Amino acid sequence: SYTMCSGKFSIDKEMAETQHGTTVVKVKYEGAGAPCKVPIEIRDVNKEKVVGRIISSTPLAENTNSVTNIELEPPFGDSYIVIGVGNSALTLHWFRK
Amino acid sequence: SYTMCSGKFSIDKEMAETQHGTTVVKVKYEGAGAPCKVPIEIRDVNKEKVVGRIISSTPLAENTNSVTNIELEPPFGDSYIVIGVGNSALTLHWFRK
Repeated sequence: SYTMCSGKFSIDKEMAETQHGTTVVKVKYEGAGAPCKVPIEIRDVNKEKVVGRIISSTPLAENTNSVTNIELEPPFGDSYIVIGVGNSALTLHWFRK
Repeated sequence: SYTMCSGKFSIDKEMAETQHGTTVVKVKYEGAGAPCKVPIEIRDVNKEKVVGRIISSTPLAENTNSVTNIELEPPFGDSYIVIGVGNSALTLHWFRK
């Protein structure tokens, strides 16, 4: 249906907590082959994948220069959010008490 | 850790059944940014993501042109293995009697 985006993402709005438990971040897609899927991995303190943690519906870069809203529910402890692929990828961090 | 590849993959040796209950494939990475983790998704007949079926510990492409070996446990029935990102990602069908 869609494959995962090859290209670069930049941060459009800095990650912030919502009124509910949640975290939101906005990214802008700079690459090609859109529409395509935003690659998102959430990892724990060890290097491990955490599933089921993504609130936003199946998240997509519609176009080059489109903007995607990603809402997550980070797990307890330290977590890292990896957006995109390659050297270009953005690696984010969150702490939940 | 390493990020997922961004580059193109080709098929070094097509997927084949094992003596045990698995298949194996070799893919060659023609992209840059290695070392990088081979992006692998296993999907079902409904094209839905199926989890827990990658046998090999997280497959890597060490270098450009490096060849790789992936051992997977395909679901019974029709399944689809998507390797890589973007327009250039390989899509593979397997059928398990």
